[PDB]
Amino acid sequence: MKHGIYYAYWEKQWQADYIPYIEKAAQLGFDILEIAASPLPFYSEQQMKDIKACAEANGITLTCGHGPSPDQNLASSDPAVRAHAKSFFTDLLSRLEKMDIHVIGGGIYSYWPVDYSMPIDKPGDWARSVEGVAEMAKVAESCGVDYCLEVLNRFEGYLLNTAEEAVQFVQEVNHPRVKIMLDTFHMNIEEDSIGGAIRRAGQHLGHFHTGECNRRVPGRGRTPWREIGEALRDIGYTGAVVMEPFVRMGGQVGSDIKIWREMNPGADDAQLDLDAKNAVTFQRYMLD
Amino acid sequence: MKHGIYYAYWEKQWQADYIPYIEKAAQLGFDILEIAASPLPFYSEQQMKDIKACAEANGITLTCGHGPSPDQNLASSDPAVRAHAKSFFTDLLSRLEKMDIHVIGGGIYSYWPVDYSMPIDKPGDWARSVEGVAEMAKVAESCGVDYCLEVLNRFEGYLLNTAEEAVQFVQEVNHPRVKIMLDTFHMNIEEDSIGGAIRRAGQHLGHFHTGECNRRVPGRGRTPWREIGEALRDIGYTGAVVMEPFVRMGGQVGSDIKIWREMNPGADDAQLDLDAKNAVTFQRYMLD
Ligand SMILES: [Mn+2]
Ligand SMILES: [Mn+2]
Repeated sequence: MKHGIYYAYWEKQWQADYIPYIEKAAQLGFDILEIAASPLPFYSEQQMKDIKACAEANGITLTCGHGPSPDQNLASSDPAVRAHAKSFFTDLLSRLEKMDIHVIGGGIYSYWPVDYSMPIDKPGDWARSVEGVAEMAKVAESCGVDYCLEVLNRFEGYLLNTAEEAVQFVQEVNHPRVKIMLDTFHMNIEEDSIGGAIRRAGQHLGHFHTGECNRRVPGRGRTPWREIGEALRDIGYTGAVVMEPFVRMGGQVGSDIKIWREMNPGADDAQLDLDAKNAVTFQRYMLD
Repeated sequence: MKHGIYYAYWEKQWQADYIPYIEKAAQLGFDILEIAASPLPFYSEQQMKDIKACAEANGITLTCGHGPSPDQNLASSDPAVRAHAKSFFTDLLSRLEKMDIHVIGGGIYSYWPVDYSMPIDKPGDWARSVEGVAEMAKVAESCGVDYCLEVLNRFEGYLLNTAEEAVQFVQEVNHPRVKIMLDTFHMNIEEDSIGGAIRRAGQHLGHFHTGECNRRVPGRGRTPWREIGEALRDIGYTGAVVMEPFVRMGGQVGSDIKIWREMNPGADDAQLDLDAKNAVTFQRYMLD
């Protein structure tokens, strides 16, 4: 396995130039830096080659996370949205190829954050989501990207909340590029069993997020790390393990992640960096 | 400790005729039925006497849960709302006294389910909330009612997410009727330590909700029951332990709780009964 970290660990806003964070992951000992997809549609052809070059220069592979906008909801009962959602993802995946990224994961069968001020039709949206993700699988294949559907706690998604639901979903999609993505934070809320969830996913497992129950760095929480590493080894998982910690109050990040308390009472960015350095040292040692 | 179940386990709305559930809780071995507050402002004087007499005839103790509407937000920056909230809780506490109910618990320092569309002002709402709760504490004292502030995960509340926060809040209030209420579902997300959260609440712990990580009945998940029974006994907790399992989709319970799958596929109410009877047997065994 390769071990990574989401960039938003350092940001207070959902937006940054990624090159500084590629360098930062290298100095702190990561193999992967995971980036958000939102700026990629607005990159120059040269801008994509800038980032691909710097990534390769540092020995770091890039992964991609994305929480779709409401305008990007492949499940929507509005035809015009489903058509645009397909527009966005088709263009996104080709730019992922140009940047030489082979993994995209998130609520990319729905939209994040969900708006529950609306009536929910899960069977209707489910069917539409499967059809639309099936179409996007063809594109993902042509660009060489694994299209990993993230299982989410009930407060952030409604279609895929358990690994069991994810299996039935990707089986109906029925395309090798559509894989399951699991997240220890989301798993900690919905799953009957953590090791059991990982084993249900099995060969369908294409991506893995790590984090503690309250989203601290791995090792500062009650996440069953020993059980997790046993289950990933049982299913021969060789993919990426990307820690997605959120410990900083304030900004749209602190507000979209619902951080309403300081998680590290007055600590400099040098404390966070060592916190990450220590966390990925612990992660490798628990899961490898 | 006395052991209870929330009525809404069997019900899809935040209210119902409670008298059959009094009798059902008795039949299934429970000491307590917890009931929703929403219909009680509309009960006749004879109704209140009838349900008090029914609970006594069945050896059932009644507790009350409430998630306040936006018009009952004691932290509100609108003085008209704060005033209606205080009128609402004053009248409710009197009706609880008429019904021989001595516990109210929930997000009764805020409103539930918090819409996060508005900009959240935590330092300001906190200060407003403490003031309103301290004023309700005096009403609580006169009606013989413990006012228990439920600590909630970030997705459902923002003022009180950890027991450490609840301690600071209730010490600011400084009134023995304003107590902390913990819940295994919400602790499972936010707390660094389950046992450490309980020991931290300590003498301030006034009410306790149980439920598995995904809100199954106790014993059908990963809740650290042994660690919880140890910490409750270490701190000398002698209040109620009320399980609040949510296993069915639909109505406003499904919607406020975000129940997006049927937890026990095709389970009749006789099955949910057996599950509750087995769960409270387990709960007494683990916690007493
Ligand atoms: Mn994630
Ligand atoms: Mn509760």
